[PDB]
Amino acid sequence: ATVHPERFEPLLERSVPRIQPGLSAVRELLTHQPAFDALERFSEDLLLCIFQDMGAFQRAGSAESAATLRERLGVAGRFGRLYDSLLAILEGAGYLRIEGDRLFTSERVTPKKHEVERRMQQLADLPAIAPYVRLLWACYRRYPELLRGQVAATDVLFPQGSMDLMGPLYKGNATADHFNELVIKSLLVFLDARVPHLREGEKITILEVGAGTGGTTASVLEALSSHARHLEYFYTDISHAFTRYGKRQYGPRYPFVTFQPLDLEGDVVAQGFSAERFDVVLGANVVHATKNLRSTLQSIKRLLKANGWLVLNEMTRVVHFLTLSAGLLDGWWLFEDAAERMKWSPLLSSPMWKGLLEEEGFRRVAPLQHSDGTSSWSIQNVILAESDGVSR
Repeated sequence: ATVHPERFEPLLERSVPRIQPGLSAVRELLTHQPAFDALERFSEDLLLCIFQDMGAFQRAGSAESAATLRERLGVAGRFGRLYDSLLAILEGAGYLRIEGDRLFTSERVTPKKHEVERRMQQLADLPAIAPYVRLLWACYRRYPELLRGQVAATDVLFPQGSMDLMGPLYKGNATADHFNELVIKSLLVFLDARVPHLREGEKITILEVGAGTGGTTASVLEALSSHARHLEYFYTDISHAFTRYGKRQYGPRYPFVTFQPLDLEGDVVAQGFSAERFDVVLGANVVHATKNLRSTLQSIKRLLKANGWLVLNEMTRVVHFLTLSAGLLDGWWLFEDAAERMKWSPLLSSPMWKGLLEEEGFRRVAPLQHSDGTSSWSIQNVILAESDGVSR
């Protein structure tokens, strides 16, 4: 075990209240819950429609073998577990009764084709959910191909290589922007606390993991750019291509950024990153894409200074929207530690992230609060955690 020296005092406890959104912001986010509830129900209905388009579950009172059907529909081997999850979504919606391998269509099963297309248009008229509706509809149109593995998921989710569908998901809609802003706020609160105590020429070093094509990184770098003189920011991704394209896009305007590949599942020092180099590690919707979460967290602890922060932006409920979309991608199914995750997912709820990060030796672990009486936002959260400086 490696124990880093403590080079500055713990600062997370007194920072959490400066980041925690107030009631008015929380209420404003919660105005979007009826739309996201309707998105969930729509996903159920859309899913029934996808099976019907493939010649399954067209009528109430019919029985199938799950195992036989999978084979008959042509589901790709790498989608076995997605397929089981899709059956349970139908079961939870009241469309299937499931008894072991036996599937029975219920009375709620009717022809969904026309209904779902009308519902799609209605839900597309709600801005907070519109880009999610758009993405599900694009997947819907090609779903039988997707599920049979006859077309790559990235060709549908990134049409003609573009960000036309994914881009609007990650930013420019209310819920994504709320959380994007909470990450930025966290970083600026950190900087405000530390900058005053820096020695001459000393810098604060932030690592972003899984920066991808940098969609959310753009606004981070702009918010940070006034601290440029005491900041180094590492833009990293498993993909060397993605880091190169990020350098092209952002390097000229933000000379404080270093662009370097990083695979946290490998040996971080072998990859050119030293122990206790980083004041902050940021992971925006990517740290869950790993085979072993505990191990990935320990590598983060190796990279972080003692009392350095991990800042996560994570989806914290296995919503049907994600299962249907993100569930088609390898990163969703990479996990080899199912008992640490929510079922049929790589995701953790806020309480699960809190307990796990504590077990791995973070302190002051703070999933931010988004509750107003009996209502609360559980679909997504920003989670802050302070490293104790111990790494296996």
